[PDB]
Amino acid sequence: RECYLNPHDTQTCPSGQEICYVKSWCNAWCSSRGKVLEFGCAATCPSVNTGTEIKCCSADKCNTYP
Repeated sequence: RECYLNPHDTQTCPSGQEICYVKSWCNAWCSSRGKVLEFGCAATCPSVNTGTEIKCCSADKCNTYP
C-alpha cells in the first residue's frame, strides 16, 4: 500500500492496485479551517474531475514535486 497514513486521511493501496492518488480540495469557507484532503489507492495518476485537485503520488510524495 502507498500513503498509508500521511498527515491526511490516507487510504493505502495494498491490493492488486499499487498506485496512490492524492485528492485535495477546499470549501467556500475553509479559510484555514478543516481542509478535507486525503490520499488513497489508484491505478494511474488521474486528473482534476470536478473542482478537486488530484495529483500523482506513490509514497511520501503526495505533497511534493508540484
